[PDB]
Amino acid sequence: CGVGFIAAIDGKPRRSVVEKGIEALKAVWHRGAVDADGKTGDGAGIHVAVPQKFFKDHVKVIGHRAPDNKLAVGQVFLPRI
Amino acid sequence: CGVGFIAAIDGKPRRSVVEKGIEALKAVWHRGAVDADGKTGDGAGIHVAVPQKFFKDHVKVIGHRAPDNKLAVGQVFLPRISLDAQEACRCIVETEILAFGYYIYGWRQVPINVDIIGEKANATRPEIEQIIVGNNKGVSDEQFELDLYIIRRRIEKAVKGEQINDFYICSLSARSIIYKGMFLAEQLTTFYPDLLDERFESDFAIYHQRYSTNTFPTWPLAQPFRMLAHNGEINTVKGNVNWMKAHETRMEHPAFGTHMQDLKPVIGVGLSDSGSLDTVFEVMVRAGRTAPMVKMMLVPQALTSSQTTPDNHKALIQYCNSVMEPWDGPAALAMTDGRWVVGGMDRNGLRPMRYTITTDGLIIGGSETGMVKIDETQVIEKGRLGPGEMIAVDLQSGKLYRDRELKDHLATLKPWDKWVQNTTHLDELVKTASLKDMDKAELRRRQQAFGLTMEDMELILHPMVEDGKEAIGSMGDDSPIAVLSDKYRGLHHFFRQNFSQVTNPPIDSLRERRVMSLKTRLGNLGNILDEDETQTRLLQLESPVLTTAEFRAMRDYMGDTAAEIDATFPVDGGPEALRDALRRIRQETEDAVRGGATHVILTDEAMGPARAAIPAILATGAVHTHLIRSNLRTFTSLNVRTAEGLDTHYFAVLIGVGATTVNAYLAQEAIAERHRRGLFGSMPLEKGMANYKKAIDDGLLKIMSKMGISVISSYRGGGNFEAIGLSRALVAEHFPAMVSRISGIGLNGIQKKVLEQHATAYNEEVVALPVGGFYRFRKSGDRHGWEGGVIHTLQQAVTNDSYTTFKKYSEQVNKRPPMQLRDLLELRSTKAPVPVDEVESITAIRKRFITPGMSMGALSPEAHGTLNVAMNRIGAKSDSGEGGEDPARFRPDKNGDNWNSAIKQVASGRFGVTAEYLNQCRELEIKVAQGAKPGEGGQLPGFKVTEMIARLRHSTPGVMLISPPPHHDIYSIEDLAQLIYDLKQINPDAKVTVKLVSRSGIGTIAAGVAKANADIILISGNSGGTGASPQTSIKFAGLPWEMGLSEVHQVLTLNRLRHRVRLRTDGGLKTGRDIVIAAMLGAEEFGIGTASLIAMGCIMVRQCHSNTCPVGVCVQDDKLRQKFVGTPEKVVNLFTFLAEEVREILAGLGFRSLNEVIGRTDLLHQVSRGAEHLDDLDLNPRLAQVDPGENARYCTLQGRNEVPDTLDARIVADARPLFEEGEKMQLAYNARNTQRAIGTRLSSMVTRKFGMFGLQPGHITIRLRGTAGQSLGAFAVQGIKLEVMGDANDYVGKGLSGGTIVVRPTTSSPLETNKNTIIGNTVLYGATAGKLFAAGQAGERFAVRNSGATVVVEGCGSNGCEYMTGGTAVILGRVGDNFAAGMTGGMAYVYDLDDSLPLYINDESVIFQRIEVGHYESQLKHLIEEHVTETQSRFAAEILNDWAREVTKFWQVVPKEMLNRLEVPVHL
Ligand SMILES: Cc1cc2nc3c(=O)[nH]c(=O)nc-3n(C[C@H](O)[C@H](O)[C@H](O)COP(=O)(O)O)c2cc1C
Ligand code: F3S
Repeated sequence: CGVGFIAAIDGKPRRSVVEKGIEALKAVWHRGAVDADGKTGDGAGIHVAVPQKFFKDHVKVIGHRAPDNKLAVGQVFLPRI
Repeated sequence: CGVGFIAAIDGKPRRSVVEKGIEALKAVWHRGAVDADGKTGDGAGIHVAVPQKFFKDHVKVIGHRAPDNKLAVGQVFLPRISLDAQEACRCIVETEILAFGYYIYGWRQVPINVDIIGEKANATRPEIEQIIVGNNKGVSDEQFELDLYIIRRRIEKAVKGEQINDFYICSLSARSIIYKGMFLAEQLTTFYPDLLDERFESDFAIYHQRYSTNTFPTWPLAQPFRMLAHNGEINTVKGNVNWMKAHETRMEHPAFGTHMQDLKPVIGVGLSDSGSLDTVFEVMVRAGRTAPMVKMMLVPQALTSSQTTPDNHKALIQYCNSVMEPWDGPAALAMTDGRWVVGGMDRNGLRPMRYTITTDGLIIGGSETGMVKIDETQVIEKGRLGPGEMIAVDLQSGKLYRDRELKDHLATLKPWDKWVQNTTHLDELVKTASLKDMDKAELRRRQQAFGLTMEDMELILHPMVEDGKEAIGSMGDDSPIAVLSDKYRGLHHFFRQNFSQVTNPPIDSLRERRVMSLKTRLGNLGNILDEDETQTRLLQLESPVLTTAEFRAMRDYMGDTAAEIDATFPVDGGPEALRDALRRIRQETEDAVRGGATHVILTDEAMGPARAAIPAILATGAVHTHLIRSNLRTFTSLNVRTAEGLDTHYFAVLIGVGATTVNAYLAQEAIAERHRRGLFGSMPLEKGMANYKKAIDDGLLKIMSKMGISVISSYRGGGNFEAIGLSRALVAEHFPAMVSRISGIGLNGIQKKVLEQHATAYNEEVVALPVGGFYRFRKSGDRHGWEGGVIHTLQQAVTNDSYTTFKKYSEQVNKRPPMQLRDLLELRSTKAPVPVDEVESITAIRKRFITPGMSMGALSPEAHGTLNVAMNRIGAKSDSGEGGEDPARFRPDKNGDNWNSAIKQVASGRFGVTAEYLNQCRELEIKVAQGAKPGEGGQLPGFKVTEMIARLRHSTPGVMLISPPPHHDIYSIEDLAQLIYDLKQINPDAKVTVKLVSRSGIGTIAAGVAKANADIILISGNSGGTGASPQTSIKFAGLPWEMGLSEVHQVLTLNRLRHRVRLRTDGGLKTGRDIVIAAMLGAEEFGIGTASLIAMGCIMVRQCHSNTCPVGVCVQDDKLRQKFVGTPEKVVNLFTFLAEEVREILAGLGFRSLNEVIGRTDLLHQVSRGAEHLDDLDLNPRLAQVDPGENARYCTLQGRNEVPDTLDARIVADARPLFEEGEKMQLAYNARNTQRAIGTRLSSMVTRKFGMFGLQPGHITIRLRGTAGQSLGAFAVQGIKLEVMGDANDYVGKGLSGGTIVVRPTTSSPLETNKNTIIGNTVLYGATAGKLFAAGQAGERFAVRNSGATVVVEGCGSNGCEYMTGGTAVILGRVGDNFAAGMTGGMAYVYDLDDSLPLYINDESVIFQRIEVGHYESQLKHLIEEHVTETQSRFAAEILNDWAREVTKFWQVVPKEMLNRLEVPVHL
């Protein structure tokens, strides 16, 4: 249980912000309820900006020519059974 | 799986009815799917009347005073995981019931016992509660029932308004109650203990035990429903749902009133077909009609133009067909109103039903006969339910109506001869109208505009007008898929035809043409809940295809009431001419239909040098879906005129989209143009057009029957096709509900391609059409897979054993541009390479490949033996084919080359099945469908069958043999499980593998056949070869094997079953890279297929269907066979090189064994051509990987699966002296319907010990008391005798070989011998030799596919002796309909009594005459004498004593082929 946020005052993206976010999420195990199964949890989440370089590399490997302006990514949860 | 119903004729409620119902439900577990857990079931349910006394005592002990009128009880399933949602549901139902005035008495929690629930079911078990309502308004019962129905619909709508999940009102009424659940059938009375009180009395009881097609349960999907209990499935469910959405807009009846406007969405969502059928049934019943009327309206009888049905019945059937489209499919319906109880069958009568009348005024019916216990001294009469028949019980008056009595009762309500008299058939209208044009330049120009070839056009257009038969191909297709092409391809090259494999059977067309109709109607739509002579005033056409003169006749009949819309777009427009063209045509047709035009006509005569014609498919699709989504379709009809339609598939896809009458105006013009130049000989234009129309109609009927539909009106607009190569958005907007698992070209691609084609057409002065390279190879374009240089290089590399040449070959193969999906998949590993000696050995990989079966009737015995010897030597498993095999190959030769086959096939014809043949094998095979033709089966021309084949299949020489398409013993998955049981019984060592065909929706069938104890699934592609098959089924049927393989793998690892069976693919396998990709996708074994053929002498001449192969692999002549040049070492070298290339690839990847790669998808990637600009085929639906779990992706337990034991073991444990001395033996037992396949194992034992004809007849004999089970005495080798006292179930005598079966009613029973059904359906399916003596009637398709057996039966059913080939069948009494349909050889006798036989028998290839020669008289005399000596039947003795008088009544049925081949002259 808890929230948290990390921001760059100047405004230049970097790996340190995401790394510190993961590090912070790695140390909130004592507030939340403890399960004896050692597997189940309550649900967690992280929220960051879109790494355009990764997706541009992906679509380039697919075959398309990466467009010069910003891309968009949409995450969906569909049925599985 | 099974239905059943008990009812009391007098109408007095009692407890014995529920007692018998539960006693019946205790005895069904031997049919349904068993689970290794033991607590999980598929689904069970019971339906009884309401115990008023129980609920009255309940409300009394609660504190209220009981009323005098009836008391309604309603059962509900509420959510369980939550509690607040329960409160919302309670307040919803309460605020909706109290809105009418009825006073609530209270709720009640149903006491249950959860412990007998499995694990997967207890996870999703909802709360079960009951509500008690009283009728304090003092209203009649009918208003009470109608008000409760309205309440239920309103409650369902309201709770759907809040999106609450898992809320289901099982049944809310005051006449009946329903107890259904996901438990087994044996624990029902221990799940709901309320059913054990002596107060639950009723007068009727229905029960159902369903069969699952997956593992996950869902309680609201349990049978029975509120008014129905269906057994089987329904083919035409989509078309019927669409037509119901069409009828929804103009249906009214004063019985409901204002609340009518509330009941618009009559068919919900998420229900199976049975649920939709049930809700429409209930709607049509509540309006006022009785139960038999609506049953006749929903699934009518086949209207045949014969003299069997009276005239009033014919008018009634015509009215029923006119008011509403049918619901075709296998159905054994048992429905109940509050007053009637009806039990009936579907049109074809696939799934059986049998009933029994007691002396206690009690009727008991169901699927099997030995369900409930009844002493033999109380039965009065036993019967059955044939095609379309029914049986009714009237509970108010309390009477029993059989088929004809109920039909006469129904034919006396309204003047049915005065209503349908007001229709007209557009035949005389044409005769009196027609009695009252283009040059070659524009003809060639407008043919080139659509890209028609010239030779490949006359390759298929000429054989229609010349004879009246569609073209016949000779080899599987290798052309690229539609989207992967580069030239022009019409839309009809994209839509692939559907078909049914296992769930339901196809319908044979060349033998059952009397049940399939083609009438089309113009002006029948309207209010369905009304009943007046105004609805039946319409036009009735005999076929949806229309010529030119007939189209003009229909038009100037309609005159001004119609409208005309052009179907062209300006070529000079921008990149969005097609889009706004479609928008314009939709707006115009909507405005026109609003204006009052009741007939829309689509035409493209406006094509010229500046306007391009839209492909008709998209146009009619958009218009039809628009009229549907605007509530207008029931107003008008849709008519199309095309300038492209040439083949049957085009008309098929055009009608399936939703048009009513298709018109082809350019094809007839071209036929006339070719006629006026004198190419037909002396045939006038009239005979030519007649032959053309006949061929088109027959092709359409074949396309319809390919999936099991008997009526065209239920196929229009159903859209039974899959679009491979189209964008999901387009096919979802401008088309009905269809699937496209991968994307494809949209509006841009089609526009660009058609514009380029039009530019090529009208910019240049054309002279002649291109020669075309679609079917046969050419040099213009459309590159194929097999080319000359490729074949030459492969033959060189195999005959020289040079690995470098073989590598050059493989490089030449995998160099061509992308032609199949697997070309677009590039495989990339991540780890480091491994030296090549480190991967597994070569033998361990060569033992994985197999050679698929190819019928002996197709290829010469030389090549067959060559393949056998090669596969046996290399250490792999070969195949046999559908032609059986020659016995002389069942012994190892002197050189050490075993000429045997490692896998035997059980085709649909049983052309070589035998007890001596089923045990000389390793793993059996069941053929459901082949890759080339899904619903036709192997076809052999007339002259290919020499005397060798005629002795292998016992068939008559020089007669065309076509295998019956549907497996006459597989009408549902249950029968397939039963057949697998028999095949595992007869061979105690072999496995059983099913052969499937890749298509959409194969996942559920895969789950089913995995549950059905199968061991190896064989997914086949669409590019598989053939021996002889039509071109239409080759070109546009099936799907690539990769799609189906991945789909089966995912759906099979999702239900936690992949670790139990092996997956094996084939179809278009040439290199090693394809083998590696198939192994990555989920395969474990591989079938090489046709490659070996070309490495053995095949050079792709494509003339196998003519008996003139140059090299001589497919020929049954002496000369051409002598040119065979195949060598057994070639195949060995080929397999060795394949294995070596696979080794090289695997060592390059960085892996050590195929067992480390199966089921991996992180090794593939998609690459496509961006410069081609086609909409990128998103193959992510395929590469998707399911989580493995704890079981390995490829793992497979050792040894075959396990199967329960029958009585046979307890027989051989007793007959131990027989297997050591060979002594005569006689045993006795009691037989229950739980036992299955009595005697197959003992037959296997006596076969392995003595063969087939080693023992004298009657060596070991068994007597049975009671009712045997399915397949009594299957494959009884000569030496076994079985005598049963009682009744047999069905499939009796299947595969009999030399044995002897005898059935006789017990001496205590007072039944009459020749007025009762004693054996079920499809008796003696595929027998070979032996005898069968019965005393009683028989079921449908009696003695089908018989060759050599002798049978004597008192009566028969419909379609008796269908496709018989040899033997003798004596029948005493009435025969069914269509008797002796497709008979080839043998001889039959029939004891007629009223000369009514000519009105029943089919006189295509048989003739009926009288007996004149003393020889046949003596033969029949001896047969009947032996029969009466065997079964002690009094009726046969009464016949024999009056021999001199009764000899003249007998008719003799003789084929038209033995007129000159018989040793005895049949005619004086
Ligand atoms: C000439 C020929 C005859 C065939 N006969 C049969 C047959 O009788 N039964 C069957 O199940 N499959 C038959 N097949 C199909 C093969 O068993 C196999 O499924 C198919 O050829 C594999 O696809 P492929 O063309 O890429 O080799 C035949 C194929 C050919 C080419
Ligand atoms: S095309 Fe067919 S007829 Fe023989 S030579 Fe090849 S298998």
